[PDB]
Amino acid sequence: MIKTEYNPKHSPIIEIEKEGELYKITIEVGKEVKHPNEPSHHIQWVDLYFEPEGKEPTHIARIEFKAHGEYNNYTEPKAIVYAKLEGKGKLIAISYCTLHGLWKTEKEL
Amino acid sequence: MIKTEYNPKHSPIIEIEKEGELYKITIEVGKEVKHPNEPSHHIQWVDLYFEPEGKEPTHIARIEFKAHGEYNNYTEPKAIVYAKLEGKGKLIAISYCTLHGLWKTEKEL
Amino acid sequence: MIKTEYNPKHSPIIEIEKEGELYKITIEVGKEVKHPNEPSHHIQWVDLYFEPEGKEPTHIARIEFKAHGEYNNYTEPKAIVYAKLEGKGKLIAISYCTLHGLWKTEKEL
Amino acid sequence: MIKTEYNPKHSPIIEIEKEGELYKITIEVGKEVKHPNEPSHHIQWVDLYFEPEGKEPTHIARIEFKAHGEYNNYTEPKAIVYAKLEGKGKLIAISYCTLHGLWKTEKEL
Ligand SMILES: [Fe+3]
Ligand SMILES: [Fe+3]
Ligand SMILES: [Fe+3]
Ligand SMILES: [Fe+3]
Repeated sequence: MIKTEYNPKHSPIIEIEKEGELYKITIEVGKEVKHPNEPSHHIQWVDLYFEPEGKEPTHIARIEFKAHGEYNNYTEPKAIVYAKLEGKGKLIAISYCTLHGLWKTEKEL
Repeated sequence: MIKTEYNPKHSPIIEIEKEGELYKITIEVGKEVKHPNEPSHHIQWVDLYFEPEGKEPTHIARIEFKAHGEYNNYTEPKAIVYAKLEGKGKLIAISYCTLHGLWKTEKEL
Repeated sequence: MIKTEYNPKHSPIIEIEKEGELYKITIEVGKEVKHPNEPSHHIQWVDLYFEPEGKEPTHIARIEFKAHGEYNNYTEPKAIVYAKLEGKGKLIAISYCTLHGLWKTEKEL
Repeated sequence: MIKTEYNPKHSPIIEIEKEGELYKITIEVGKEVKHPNEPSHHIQWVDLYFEPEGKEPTHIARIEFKAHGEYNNYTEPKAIVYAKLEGKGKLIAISYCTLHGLWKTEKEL
């Protein structure tokens, strides 16, 4: 169901920067190879989870990329969110393409 | 229903930076006075629209801030999204607080 | 921004049924005249609020209708949700069409 | 990450009814044993996918249960959605509890 193998067009790449108490978490799908952004083929959303070591995954953010050509407006599948996270663990990003399903990426915090 | 009056704790502040073809759009609620982030009182989400002059508002992004204390994890009400926007108009941010309703901010593009 | 006038194709019609402690709340967009459900033109979501008399609007449900032709699958803009609501007030439904903007309907509880 | 084992409190139970061209799809979490609905412990959302045999999973609906005590209002983790689905396959429901992670249920169409 969820594809874990890396894919330049579909894999949601996670970058982590610690700014004081906040984690600055960048998620981008198609960073190096641009994914199409068309009404019938686009990256629709990304979910961000934090799974602290020894605990359940906690939903951190849900980002919907809503524009795909309406009046020539396009939302690129890239977002920056901010969270206070306690302890060590791994971030989990899940993204959805309207034709090619779901893709997952994990990155150690 | 929607409050348009400015409020330091609840108004979603919009910042715009043009990066190539993309508008880099930062939205933060409680920028100068931090809003509480508690299970029973928090900023839950922000909707971002672009209304080109003379046209209908186009939904650009929907961001849900999902963590509000679960395992001491907190999602800050701040997000950066990226969009291709055609023509002139105004951006519209709508944010929701679980106790004080909905708040709107407009910014000319 | 939000259109309040009734429209057979876009207005989210609210029906309310009381079942014990629960309100069974049906929302349908395009009840009498079906709205197109196409990649470039469809009803994307509906938000349901409850505004008790003299209080702030409380967000009750958010429903995203996600399929609009992918592999000939279509999500109809109709949903039934269930809530316990305290006191008297009105339900408020807001729906979004990817071409014709936002539409609002109110119904007294 | 996703829990597939049956659990009376957390598993999103799927029911399917064919009404003309439409599948009437009911999803309820905590059907036989009620799950807590509290600010710090509640069922937040359910995602519904359709995976036609030999194809990728198509996102059908996303339902957020938004009220968990705000002004004594509670959204129950139960929703009914409607979709036109082509061919045979299986429905996939994924639900999220703010403390006990993600839970999955599949049902043959
Ligand atoms: Fe794709
Ligand atoms: Fe507030
Ligand atoms: Fe329309
Ligand atoms: Fe639980």
